[PDB]
Amino acid sequence: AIKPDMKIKLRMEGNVNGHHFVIDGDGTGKPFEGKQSMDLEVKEGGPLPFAFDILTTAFNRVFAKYPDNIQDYFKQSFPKGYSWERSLTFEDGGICNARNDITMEGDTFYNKVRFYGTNFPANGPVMQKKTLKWEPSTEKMYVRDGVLTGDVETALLLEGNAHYRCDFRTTYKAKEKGVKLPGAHFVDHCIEILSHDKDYNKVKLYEHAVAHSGL
Repeated sequence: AIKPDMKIKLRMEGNVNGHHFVIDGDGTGKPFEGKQSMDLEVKEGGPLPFAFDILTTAFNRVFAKYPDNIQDYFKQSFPKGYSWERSLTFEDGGICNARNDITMEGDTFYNKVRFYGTNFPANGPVMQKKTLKWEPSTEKMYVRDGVLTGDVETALLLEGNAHYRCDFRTTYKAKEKGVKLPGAHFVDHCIEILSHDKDYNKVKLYEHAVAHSGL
């Protein structure tokens, strides 16, 4: 069902601290290598009055290198596809809820992303655009009450030698009942903005992910 080379199409609608936006994306990826890259364009609501870095994890764990000895819930979820819901809890009270419904049509993944942020202090690094990047992290994958859950404790690097900490919890659901849940495992991941324009209206985003058993 999943080819070595797949295309990505995206539309995100969202609101952060009452600021509405629409962002489209177009990319490609190698699902078996665990690599994806995409071109994002802000279509409505630009220039965004907050840190683009808070959105970038919302922009598909199908693009993760799974070893033979871990059940790949994401590749086995196609062709019908899967959804996730995610909460982002920042150390200064900032909260985001994001969701993605992922479908496949031929060689293309379609992504319907919704992203809601609130409670970002006006004086903080998100609304003042002081963020520099996400630090690489390990996602803890396990089952909670019959649902595949993933946790991440990570941080944004800020200007001036500081980190801004964020906890992610993500729930994953296949559309097909019957897709067996995997055992617990880890996903190492790195996400980078490769290029941007002045106000992050156009952004090239890269993500690489590798699943492992912690050895």
